[PDB]
Amino acid sequence: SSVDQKAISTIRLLAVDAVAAANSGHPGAPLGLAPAAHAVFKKMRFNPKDTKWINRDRFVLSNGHACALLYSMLVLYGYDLTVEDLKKFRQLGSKTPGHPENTDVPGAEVTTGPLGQGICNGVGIALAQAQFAATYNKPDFPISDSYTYVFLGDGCLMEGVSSEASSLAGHLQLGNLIAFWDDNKISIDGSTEVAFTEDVIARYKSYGWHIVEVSDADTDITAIAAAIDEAKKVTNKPTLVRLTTTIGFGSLAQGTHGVHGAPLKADDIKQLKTKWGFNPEESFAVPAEVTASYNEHVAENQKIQQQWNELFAAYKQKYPELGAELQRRLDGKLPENWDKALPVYTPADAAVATRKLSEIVLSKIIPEVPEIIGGSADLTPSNLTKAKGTVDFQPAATGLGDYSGRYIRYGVREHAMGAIMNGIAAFGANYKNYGGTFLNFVSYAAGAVRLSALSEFPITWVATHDSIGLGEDGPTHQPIETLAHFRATPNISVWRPADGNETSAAYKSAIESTHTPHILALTRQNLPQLEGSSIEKASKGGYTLVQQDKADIIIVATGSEVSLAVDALKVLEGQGIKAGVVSLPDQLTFDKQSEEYKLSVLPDGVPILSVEVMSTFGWSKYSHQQFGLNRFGASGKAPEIFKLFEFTPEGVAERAAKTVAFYKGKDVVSPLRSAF
Amino acid sequence: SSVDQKAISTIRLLAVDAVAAANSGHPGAPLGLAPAAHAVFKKMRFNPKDTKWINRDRFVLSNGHACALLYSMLVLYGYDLTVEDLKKFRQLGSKTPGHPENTDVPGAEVTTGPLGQGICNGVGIALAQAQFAATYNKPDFPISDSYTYVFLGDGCLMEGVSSEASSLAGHLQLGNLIAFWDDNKISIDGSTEVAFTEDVIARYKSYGWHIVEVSDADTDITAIAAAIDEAKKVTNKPTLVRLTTTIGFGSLAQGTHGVHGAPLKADDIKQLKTKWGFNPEESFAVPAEVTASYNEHVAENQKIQQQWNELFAAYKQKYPELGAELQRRLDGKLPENWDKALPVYTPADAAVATRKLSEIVLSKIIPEVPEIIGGSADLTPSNLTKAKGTVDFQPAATGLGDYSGRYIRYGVREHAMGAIMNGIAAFGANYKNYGGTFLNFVSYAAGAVRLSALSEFPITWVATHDSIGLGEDGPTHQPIETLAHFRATPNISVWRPADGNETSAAYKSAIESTHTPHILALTRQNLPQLEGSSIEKASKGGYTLVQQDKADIIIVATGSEVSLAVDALKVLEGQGIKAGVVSLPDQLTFDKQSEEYKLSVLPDGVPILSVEVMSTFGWSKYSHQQFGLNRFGASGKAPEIFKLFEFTPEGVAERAAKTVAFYKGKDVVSPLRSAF
Ligand SMILES: Cc1ncc(C[n+]2csc(CCOP(=O)(O)OP(=O)(O)O)c2C)c(N)n1
Ligand SMILES: Cc1ncc(C[n+]2csc(CCOP(=O)(O)OP(=O)(O)O)c2C)c(N)n1
Ligand SMILES: [Ca+2]
Ligand SMILES: [Ca+2]
Repeated sequence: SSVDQKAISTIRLLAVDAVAAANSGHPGAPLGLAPAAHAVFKKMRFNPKDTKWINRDRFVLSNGHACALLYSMLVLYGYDLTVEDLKKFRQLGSKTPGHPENTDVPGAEVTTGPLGQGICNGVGIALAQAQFAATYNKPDFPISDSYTYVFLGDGCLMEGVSSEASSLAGHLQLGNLIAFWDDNKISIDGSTEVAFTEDVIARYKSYGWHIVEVSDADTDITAIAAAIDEAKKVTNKPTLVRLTTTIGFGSLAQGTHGVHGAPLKADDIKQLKTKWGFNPEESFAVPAEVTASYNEHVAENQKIQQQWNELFAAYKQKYPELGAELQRRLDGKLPENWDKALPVYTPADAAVATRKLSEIVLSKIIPEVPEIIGGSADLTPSNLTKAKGTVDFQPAATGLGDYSGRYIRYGVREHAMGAIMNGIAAFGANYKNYGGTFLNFVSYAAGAVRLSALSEFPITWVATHDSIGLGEDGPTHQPIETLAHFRATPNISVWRPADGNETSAAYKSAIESTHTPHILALTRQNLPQLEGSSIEKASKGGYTLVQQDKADIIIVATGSEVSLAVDALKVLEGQGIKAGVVSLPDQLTFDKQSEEYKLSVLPDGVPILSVEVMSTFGWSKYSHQQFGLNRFGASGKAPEIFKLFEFTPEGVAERAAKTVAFYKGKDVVSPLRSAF
Repeated sequence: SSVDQKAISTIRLLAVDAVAAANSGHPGAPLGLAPAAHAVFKKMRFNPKDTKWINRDRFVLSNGHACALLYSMLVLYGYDLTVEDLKKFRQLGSKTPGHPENTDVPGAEVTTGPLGQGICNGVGIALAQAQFAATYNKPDFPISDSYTYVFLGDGCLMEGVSSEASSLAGHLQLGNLIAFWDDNKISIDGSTEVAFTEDVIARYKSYGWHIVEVSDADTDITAIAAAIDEAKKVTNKPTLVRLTTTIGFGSLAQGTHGVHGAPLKADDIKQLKTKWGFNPEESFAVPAEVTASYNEHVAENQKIQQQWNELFAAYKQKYPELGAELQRRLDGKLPENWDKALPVYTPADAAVATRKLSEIVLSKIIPEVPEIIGGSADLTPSNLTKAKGTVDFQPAATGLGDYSGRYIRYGVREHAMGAIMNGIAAFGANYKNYGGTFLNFVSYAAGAVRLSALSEFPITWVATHDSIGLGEDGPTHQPIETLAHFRATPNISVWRPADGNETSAAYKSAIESTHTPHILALTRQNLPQLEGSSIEKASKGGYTLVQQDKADIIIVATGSEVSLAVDALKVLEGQGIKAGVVSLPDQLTFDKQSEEYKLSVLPDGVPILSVEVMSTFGWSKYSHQQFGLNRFGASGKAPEIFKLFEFTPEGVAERAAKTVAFYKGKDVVSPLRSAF
């Protein structure tokens, strides 16, 4: 019956009432975690009226099904979310969707719900904060000193992605990361004894985390606050706080799987209210004393931000160049004319693999754009992702790098790399971050990649060894389905550049992006510089490489197959067939061009054949016939594999000639046309 | 200079010479692991002339890049792989591909190369062995008593999938699993100090594994053998053997990342040979004393198998029913007329969600087909994957199940579930095993799913909550790209049944499969029983549901959209448009039908519109126009989401009418036609 106790009851009952109104959602974890949420938010620095303050503490709800809890906190603190929004929990079009979405929910830093992601996002927010602080802080100028608080449950701890990120976070000594495990011994299938009997705490010690255990987290907010204070004293380890809770605390059904994921019974809600001093006839109650208490904390936080703004002004006076850089980044702007650093090629230049062209781009743009950081999942000398002369992001205590470093050694951890990249993007400050692996193993990170798209984060995958062109490693390494998968996902730019100019256009798009993740599919093998390519034309996503006003056929291709199409054009000329060539380095960018531009590239009245050594899925958007690879690859020298599958100038020409013959006497309209 | 030492040198030099001949591949781990490989194979029971002996010990090379080591062992032991095959390492069409493939390589139990998979496959082989032994062994009849030996490296230990499987294997007390960590402190990016500093051994203890450490695994084969003996005494824990090795042992470049993944220099190979007593001018040497020693072990193993065959004959006399069941399973045959247990429905029956129809199928077929086992990734009460009256697969010591159980509690571990299923299939004995999750989270397991397809394993995903039809959980849970991804992968049957009869056909296909993995996309929401459906017709993958000889349009649909198409047909009739309906429950099965059958379903001369509330990718194989969902979903009541996106009878009818109008005056041929 203190104000703190009343606040905790208010949180619990708002969450339960939201689930009740929707007749859908998850009351168990909100009931169990309300004390911890109250305690953590009271320690956090944040401004509900400025969700982007760069020195705010960040909170991540990794157990995203518990979002009625998050929404209740945001409402109580006066974010741009109200009780009326809570009444619309899980209703079409509301600001309170069934799992939190950063695009829709003020105060949701990331999109969670798919288990394991949020803790990894928290690792990335903390990684970014450490890099940012190392870049900008000066004596008497703690520009960045914020913490990252993460709630997670048993499901997050079972998902392998969280193990990857936790191993890495311990290695990186990320002392401003404080995670809280909802140790409630229940998941959907019942007791954790049925599937999850590991010693979690011993595992986290093995990663180099600090541990604090709170044995009565249903009530002991003093101990939760003390655990935070303890964690802040351990500056060289991330901390895991074990919150031993009862799922559904207070419910008649507390401590059971039934309270995880379905609305409580009406009589249960009544007894909750009466036990805690609330009116069982009232829903969505917000006692004004709770509002007052929370408003006091907001007002204090706003005074902290006000002082930070003055610190920043003084920083700009003392450190004019760093201050201007920081201001530009907080405004969301890249350096003026940064793109003049992009390499440009001519057809007289030598053939180069697009992985090597990518290395060259990075080596030119990293010195010009400080907000670029990135790494590789143990493939640095293969993906070619590190610029010479940069230092790795490591704790200085290791001697292996510094937090001011710009290159991240992710280890063999693609999925966590993907989710950490999302967290780096979520930090803000214009970070443009990237992660390298082989294209076929981007698939290990599909859970996170999809969330990059849904969350609208401008992350970049440097995805080398894109096809059978990699050769001898064979079919376990050779993508077939991978581009189709990601192209079929909304809001993913999938660049497959053919040459030096196209590779620079791909990076221009990836770095300028503010709302769209990028995958750059890059070759092991050398490709020629194309006659007709440029950054300008490739920036349109698709363009006419070879214009033929009397074309019998247009060949549309990507990447390594554009040069193949150009060679096929010459074979076809000897057969009396005139071809044009279209290069389609990014289907999403192309799709976003005007209808008239797109029709200038893929006109009516001419058959169009696509060529790409991967799945034919998607290609009918742009072509009448498709020459692709819809079977697994082979282990051998790459030129021999191309010959086996007839991806040769003669093989393409044969299929082009068959396409011309198939449409003889038919009326052909652009693949871009549709009935609706 | 003992025969054992000569054998180890022979293995090392065969592997190095294979890499040298290919001028491609990985010599480092083979050099470091040859002592351990020698020691392990000397302890293993196997018949090179009968790779399918059901009581063999299994070996898995999880660090599949080290396959020159595996191939050398198989050659030396007289599997159907020769020195001439080793000379063709990594060459197109050879039996020695750059990573091991179970379909191509005699003695390769699984396909490895993508890191982390093999250890999880080993967990599944061991899980299957325990279940099999619990089912069949009797006093004096140890029908199954075999071990599972796995080699893995640092990369496997960094991949989250291995953490998932190792947590689960420890929980399951899988004492016949013995894994060996190649602790060589090197990965591609250099020292493990840069990214992988966790206390691996402490982590494995936290999972409940037993540990043996071999501090000089470059030479101490006595200690490696003793570690195996020790592991066999610990019957209630899987064991991790830490093999401290030097990568590239013996090379001038030993202990460096450069020896991981590129051929050795010719002068290095010369000094290796002279140091070990071999002729530096000779490649692919096989000393006859090594062959003799290995042949002695093979002969002993063959006598063990001979005795096992007599044990099996005596078992059939004493336990005639179990013996006949075991024989049938070893012959690869399902029970005669098992499919008479499949439920059959009529259009007079009530509407049912396909997840519930799936539960009903499983409840009928599990009692009839003992080789069906399966589980869920913490979604048992949502996926509806457990048959009432079955017991969980657990060690009896827990009180929670028994190894004779048939239902696996995977926990929140989709990726490991996928790779464990591959291992269960790889065990053999006709296991037909399944794993449940929400369709959108099958994507977490993409690495393993792709390997199910490449490995030709008949595993089944019970993938419920397939679309926006799930409603309130919202876009983080609602598949868009997922079916396109898996349909674009070679050799995946992706069933999306519309009703009770189609769900039974999907299971008939999944259980009869011997070479093709299945994904069953199942609904949360109720669907009507269709007029015109049957197991017989749905077994063709695609069929004419509503035949209209004067059709103006055919609507092709799957799953929940078939009923929508039927309702749209009625709207269209009021607009003067006659439609037919095709149901396409599995595109792969359909594609495999005769050309004439397929054309009877998708004829020339009529526009075809597809309807499926997911990506339109792939659908142009079967339709002229596509009505799909190419954006993320929404959080709300499912009927309201369908209305928002116009997946209504009127919305489908409008697009069908526009399709008819678009093709007025045009000649239309089947989407099945192509130019080549
Ligand atoms: C990757 C992924 N797999 C499966 C699910 C389905 N799901 C949601 S919550 C949940 C389990 C909840 O377990 P826990 O994290 O312990 O939550 P608590 O029940 O204690 O609230 C599951 C399996 C999911 N959301 N994400
Ligand atoms: C999922 C996946 N990601 C990345 C790779 C690329 N790759 C192959 S071997 C290897 C690293 C080798 O490290 P380790 O397992 O320690 O092998 P060792 O160098 O000691 O032989 C990597 C990253 C892969 N094969 N699979
Ligand atoms: Ca829990
Ligand atoms: Ca290693």
